[PDB]
Amino acid sequence: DSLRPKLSEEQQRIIAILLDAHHKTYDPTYSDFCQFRPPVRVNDGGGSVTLELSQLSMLPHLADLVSYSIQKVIGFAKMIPGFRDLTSEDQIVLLKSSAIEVIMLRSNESFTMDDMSWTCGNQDYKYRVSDVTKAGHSLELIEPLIKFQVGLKKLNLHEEEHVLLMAICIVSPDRPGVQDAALIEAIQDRLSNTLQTYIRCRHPPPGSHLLYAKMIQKLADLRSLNEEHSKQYRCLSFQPECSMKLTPLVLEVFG
Ligand SMILES: C=C1/C(=C\C=C2/CCC[C@@]3(C)[C@H]2CC[C@@H]3[C@]2(C)C[C@@H](CC(C)(C)O)CO2)C[C@@H](O)[C@H](C)[C@@H]1O
Repeated sequence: DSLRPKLSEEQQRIIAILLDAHHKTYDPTYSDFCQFRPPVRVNDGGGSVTLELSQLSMLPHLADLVSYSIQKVIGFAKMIPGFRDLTSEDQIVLLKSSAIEVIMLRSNESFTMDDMSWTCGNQDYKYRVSDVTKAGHSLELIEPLIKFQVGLKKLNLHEEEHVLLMAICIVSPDRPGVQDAALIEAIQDRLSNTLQTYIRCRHPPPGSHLLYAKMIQKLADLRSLNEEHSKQYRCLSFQPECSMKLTPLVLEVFG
């Protein structure tokens, strides 16, 4: 019974623009990673919080990785159709509130269920839950983060759906501090309608079944991950000399 309206010329353009934006801001070879401060993995088989906080051995590298990724997300956001129609103030509120969520989403591309790691090259740039531990985070973040990565993998999103989801995540009218919620909602609705239309006319069954609702649930999951990351970052920040292991951009976004 369900009607399948064709994607409009505008919706086709929105998709092409977002794919282009992603291809310009996500290097699938991870070739810049050697420029970051090097990863260091202390011996921590026991998962000692005292040792993890004393050394924060993976923090400089992972902070550089996250900081780089925030820069890329800023570039991607600026190409979202309608984003530049927002005031600078609203653009910045949206970027700061969504950055960690878009990082977790976009990282799904390097995540692999082969061994449950983010595989970004040789051994040095293969990231596991134990690396997150070594950057001062705990199971309350790691467990739901891995569950999220696998759940998102198993949706088998088309790249079109993946880039639309990132855009929808960023252009959210319910973020604290937004001024023009109605304009943000209009931009988001244009994206959401594109996604709903795309799924209904371009995604074959049975993977298409209730797919939009599943994607919306992943956005809710990301809000929870954001809250948990924030709580843990706050405590990480209490570690003397932590700021030198971060970056000015990371300090601003999470502090
Ligand atoms: C960040 C990305 C990539 C991987 C993401 C990972 C692997 C390492 C640990 C990360 C960065 C995780 C996503 C979230 C997770 C995190 C929980 C955030 C960091 C939080 C911080 C220490 C800054 O508070 C520590 O580890 C590689 C690649 O997919 C992209 C460059 C993507 O943007």
